[PDB]
Amino acid sequence: GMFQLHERLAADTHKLGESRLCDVLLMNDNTWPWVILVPRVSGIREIYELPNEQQQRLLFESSALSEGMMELFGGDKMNVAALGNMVPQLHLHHIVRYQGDPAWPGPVWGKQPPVPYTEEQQASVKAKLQPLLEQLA
Amino acid sequence: GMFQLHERLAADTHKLGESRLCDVLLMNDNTWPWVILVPRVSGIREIYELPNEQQQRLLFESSALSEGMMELFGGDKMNVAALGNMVPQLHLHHIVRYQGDPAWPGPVWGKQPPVPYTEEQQASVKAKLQPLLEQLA
Ligand SMILES: [Ca+2]
Ligand SMILES: [Ca+2]
Ligand SMILES: [Ca+2]
Repeated sequence: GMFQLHERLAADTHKLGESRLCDVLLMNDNTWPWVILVPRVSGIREIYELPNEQQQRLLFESSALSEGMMELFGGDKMNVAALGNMVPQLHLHHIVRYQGDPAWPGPVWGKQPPVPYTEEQQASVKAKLQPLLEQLA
Repeated sequence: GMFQLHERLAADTHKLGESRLCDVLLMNDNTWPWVILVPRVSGIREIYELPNEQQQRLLFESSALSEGMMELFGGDKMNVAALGNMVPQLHLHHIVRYQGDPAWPGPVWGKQPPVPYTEEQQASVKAKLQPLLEQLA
């Protein structure tokens, strides 16, 4: 069917760009570098519900994004997850972690309130990510 | 090099068996149905560090495991993640969620100390998972 980004994902993110398969979204919490891939395929709840070739494309994009974010943000560890307990539209979290970050070594989700990006922080991180995003096209 | 299961993973789990690529581990917490895939390749921290063909095999196994667990445990939603902030050996979590389960709708990690399976509970869940384990060969 006709893919439409879920309203909660739209509300919680800024759009960074588009890969071949996915919308590339910045989670609007500047506490951690946090990018979401949303495959533009209607009605998908789980990775396994994608056709095999689209699973493999998502993997290619996710692995390329993760490795690139690690270098770009000088991270200590990646966290990658598909959760979706309250948003049924499949989306894949990519979060750069640091031994010095506020949640370490636990998970980030629900640790503390989000801090929205300022205009200049949003533009800076979008710009920083464009080379990597172009790799995903 | 010579793969060796990380001591913390060994301590926290019961080994169900092996897939083509991985150790298939039961997380030793009966609070949620939770199985961990550990690729049997030394020195890997992140999915993207595997050779592409092992990344694709891990994906296949993860998707087969997840879809199978959903039907076997009558789940509402899967949660799949590679975190590894404490344990550097790549391992991929697969947790069956139900509406209203413990910690719902948040993620499970760090929300309760584990409750070990008793001998009899371990035998039950092992028997329940055996067909699906075999599908990962
Ligand atoms: Ca938005
Ligand atoms: Ca292919
Ligand atoms: Ca063990």
